[PDB]
Amino acid sequence: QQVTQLNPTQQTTQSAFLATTVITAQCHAILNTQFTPPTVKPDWFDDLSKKLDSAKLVAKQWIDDLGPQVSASIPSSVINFDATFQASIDAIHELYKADPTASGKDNTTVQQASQIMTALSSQVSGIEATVKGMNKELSDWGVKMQAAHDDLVNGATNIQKTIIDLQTDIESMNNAIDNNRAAIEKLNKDLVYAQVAVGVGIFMLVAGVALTVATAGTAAAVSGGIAAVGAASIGVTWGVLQNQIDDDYDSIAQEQKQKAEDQQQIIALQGLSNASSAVVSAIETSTSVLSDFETTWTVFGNELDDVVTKLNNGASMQSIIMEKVMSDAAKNEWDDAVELAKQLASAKIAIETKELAPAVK
Repeated sequence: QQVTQLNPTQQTTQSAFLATTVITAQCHAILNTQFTPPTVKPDWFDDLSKKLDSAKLVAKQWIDDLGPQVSASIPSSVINFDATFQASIDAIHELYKADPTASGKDNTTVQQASQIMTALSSQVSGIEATVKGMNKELSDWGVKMQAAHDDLVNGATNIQKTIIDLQTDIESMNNAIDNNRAAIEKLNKDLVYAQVAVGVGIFMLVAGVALTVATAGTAAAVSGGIAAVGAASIGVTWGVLQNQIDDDYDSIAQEQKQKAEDQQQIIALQGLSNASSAVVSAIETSTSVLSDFETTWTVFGNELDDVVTKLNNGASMQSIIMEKVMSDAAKNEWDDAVELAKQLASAKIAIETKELAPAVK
């Protein structure tokens, strides 16, 4: 008993699409990261806030501009190829039916089949180049995000050096943050690499997580951001997220209550870069699965080129009809991949946002 596994083309399409969806979710988590000055605003506050603003700026470039383009391009590459693929395979099968044993470069059936496959391979190479280009746009955006993340991390680290006597409290806080980062990363990565069709009902849960007693918008408050993508068929819930933050942060909540509120804020400052560390991780996953998706097209084009080479070397149409790219199994797999791509392209991704706080005990 296993839910029918995704075929290879379905798999790379869905994983690449979902990974880019995780980037979007983590960009929303950056937008839900916040902190409020203490009653007496320290001299470092404005410049650190500027670094958070810079990370938010880059996050919005993805949400508003690049993200919708990259995410749509993945299923569209499959969908928009279908018409010429169907017409080409149908034309080859008619050529074969009319003369199944036709062979030789001088044979008109061979010449027409070869031209059909050559044109199809050219189209595949164009799609391959589009996917490669989308990975480049992602990479260039990721360089900007990484720079904003690094400066926010460095800025918080520098402020944390300046308040002596809190270095043990800071290490405790950071250990809890690291544990929570890994748990949320796993929720998202398990979805990206799911081997079952995700279907229509994709959603993202985005939260600010209180890292101080002071709640969002009150003096000296800090909220880190987290986000998780889910789907109705496969699962993350608000209760899962709450239970995870309670497990990772419960002791830290008790430690923070022992400190003055301005100190609590300083102890929590690495939390400002939680969400951007999650984005950086999501970029790494997306780059890898987008390369896998590019490879799907490279392999496809090489299979088409191999049939052209065989025809050029005198193979009969009957010999070609037995090649994998010409098989009914391959055609049904392609049809299933088109159906899944249409589902992903039409999916309306719901977003739910909440401000959470770890439970004390």
